[PDB]
Amino acid sequence: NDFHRDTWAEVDLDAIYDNVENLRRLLPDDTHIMAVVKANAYGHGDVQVARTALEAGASRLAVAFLDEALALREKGIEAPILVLGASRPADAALAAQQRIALTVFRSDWLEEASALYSGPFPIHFHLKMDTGMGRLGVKDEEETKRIVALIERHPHFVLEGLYTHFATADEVNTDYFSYQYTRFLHMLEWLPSRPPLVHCANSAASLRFPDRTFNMVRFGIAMYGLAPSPGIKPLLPYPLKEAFSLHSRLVHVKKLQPGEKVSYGATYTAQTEEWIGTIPIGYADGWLRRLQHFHVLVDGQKAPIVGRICMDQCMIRLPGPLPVGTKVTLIGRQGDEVISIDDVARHLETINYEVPCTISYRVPRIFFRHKRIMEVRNAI
Amino acid sequence: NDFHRDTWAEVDLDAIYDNVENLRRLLPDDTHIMAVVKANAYGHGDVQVARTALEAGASRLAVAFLDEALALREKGIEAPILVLGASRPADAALAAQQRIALTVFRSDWLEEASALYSGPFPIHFHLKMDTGMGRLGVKDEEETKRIVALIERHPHFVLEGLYTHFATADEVNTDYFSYQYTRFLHMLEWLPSRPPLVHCANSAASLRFPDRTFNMVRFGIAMYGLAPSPGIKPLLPYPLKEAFSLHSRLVHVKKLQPGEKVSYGATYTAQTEEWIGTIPIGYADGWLRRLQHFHVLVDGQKAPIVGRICMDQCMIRLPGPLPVGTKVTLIGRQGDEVISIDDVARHLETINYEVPCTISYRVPRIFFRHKRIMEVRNAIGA
Repeated sequence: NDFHRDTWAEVDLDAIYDNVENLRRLLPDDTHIMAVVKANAYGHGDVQVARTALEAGASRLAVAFLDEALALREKGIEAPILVLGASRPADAALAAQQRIALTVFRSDWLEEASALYSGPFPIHFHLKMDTGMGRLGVKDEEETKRIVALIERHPHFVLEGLYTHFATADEVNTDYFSYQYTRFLHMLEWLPSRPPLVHCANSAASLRFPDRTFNMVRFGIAMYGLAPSPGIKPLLPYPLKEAFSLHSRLVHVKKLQPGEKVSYGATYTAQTEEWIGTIPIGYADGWLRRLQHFHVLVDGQKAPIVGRICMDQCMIRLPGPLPVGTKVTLIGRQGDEVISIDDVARHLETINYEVPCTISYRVPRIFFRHKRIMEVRNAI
Repeated sequence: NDFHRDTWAEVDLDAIYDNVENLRRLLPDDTHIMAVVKANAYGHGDVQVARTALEAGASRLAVAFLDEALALREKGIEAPILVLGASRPADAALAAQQRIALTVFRSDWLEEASALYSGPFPIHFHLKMDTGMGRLGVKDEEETKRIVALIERHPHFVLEGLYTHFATADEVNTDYFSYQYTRFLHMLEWLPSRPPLVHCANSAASLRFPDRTFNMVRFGIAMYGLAPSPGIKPLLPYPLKEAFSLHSRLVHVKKLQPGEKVSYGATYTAQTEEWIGTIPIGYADGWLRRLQHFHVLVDGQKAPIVGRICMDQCMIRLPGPLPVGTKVTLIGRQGDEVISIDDVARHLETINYEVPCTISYRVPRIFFRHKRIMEVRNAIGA
């Protein structure tokens, strides 16, 4: 595809391939990698990342809810897909026909799915167990047994796996982590027979403790080259390559005189003879209003966003009079300088996870693999 | 169309018809309404709002950049569309074939476009004037006259319009509004002749000074029923009807015992026996992490979000054991209680404009017209 505005994101699939193949090296031959590709693969592109990760050593994929999995299937992915979240009992027949595995955590769910679905496809279920996260999961013994029993009893229901999720695996202090690991090991005994896929680890516990991950790792944020926390960074076994960058170009350049105002509410006043540039990105692109005092890169230099950020545009104070068409990097490298996603997150007072997720549908993704432009994805 | 997670946004298109029709009543009949549906009609659905607005009295449409205008053509809109922002000179040809008017503000763009285009279709240009916003637009007489000449010389370039935009039209104090209006009046005398469409007003300027709008208004945020700012809410001529609401359903319910922790970084700890509900909506849905100390409505009552927000789900403290499948309203009414976009905006410390825009592609839109469902639009749909 192609696009008709000079704002785009670039996704480096070679960086995603290396982050996966290095864990494939660091893990046991027995142990599968489930690449987590929810939320349009954290804002990087679901198909493009799912494909790259399966080439690199992942055998399975994971999504957040059923529409994200049906979308991967429609685009030609035929690899296994687990929905990590919840679904409707009434949609278990769709999941089955499309070979999507479902998370289960409540007995009344199954009771209901059983009435509604008679066959002929099998449906593979993963039992989530709540250890100390408080989000989804079974917590008591007789609720586990009732699920196992409702699955055992139905001809087309299969328990392929079971799992938990750690609240504090990114935290230096492993004390809630070892409470959750112990609680899990104990809950695994409520089950007759240990199922074929037992998994517990997100990117953090799988790069910190790769042996105490059983036979499947779910690998998320670190695939994208982003650390789980600041605290976990000098504890990780290999370097992560960063996959996402964001670029734009100057579309107007003007010399402002003193006392001249810029943007909504006229909250910026020019004090000297300043060159101001307009770039075609704003908050509907996910470049949120709170980035008003932040530095982008223009011609190797940091340059401040001056005045309020608009829906589709914002302004920067230029080093001097640059030509229209000059590339501005908002996330990425411009020679000598770098802005990382971690930098953007610092200013928005979030975690890195939130940032590529918020760069919207409006922003094209240009994909690079084997150091060459592979593909353009423009959503509108 | 269909969706398979119990999180959806509803857009009431009757509200959008009323907000636009009320403006057609308010404005002089010789003054046209340009409805601006940029950013997927401010997160509400571009072609659905565009079709409704053109029914209530709008005649033109405005968008931010060319892909948004071309996407409206593909979905069957034949009305005039103006691209308010910048475009590539190379694309002048496509814009002209698809009858999209363009904003122009620099002569080097036109120098470059004369060279790449030579009919047969006309390209309608709207010259942008910077009178005090500092974004796009001419600021000089030599450059205004150069653009006009380069337009006059090519047989296929047409100046259909002329505009400016206000930085503080939504402030109670009109002092900067007045400098900018007076500066537009002076800047208009730099042109040999007046083109057919002179426009300046946004929602705030047109709701406040209907008589000072010349012959076209560019109506945005007030179409969706959101006030331009809270300062001018008492100054507004007719009531505005909010079109957007956001909803979810409980997918998990459980009681905690005293001392158990909830979510990432295990921030929250229950202190009595409490019922915790999980909803399938998180920050990749635009329900951003900073809303962690906010609340949602469950069964007519306010209930807090408990712990950190996750990518695709968050937890809330419930009043007691509620059923799984209970509707939760994040933005909208439940009984006597209401949560508005201005509430969310205040907690997020932003303007209301930024909130529907950030509710992402992931969240389905269900459209209502004549109090019944008209269509579902799931962007990651089949």
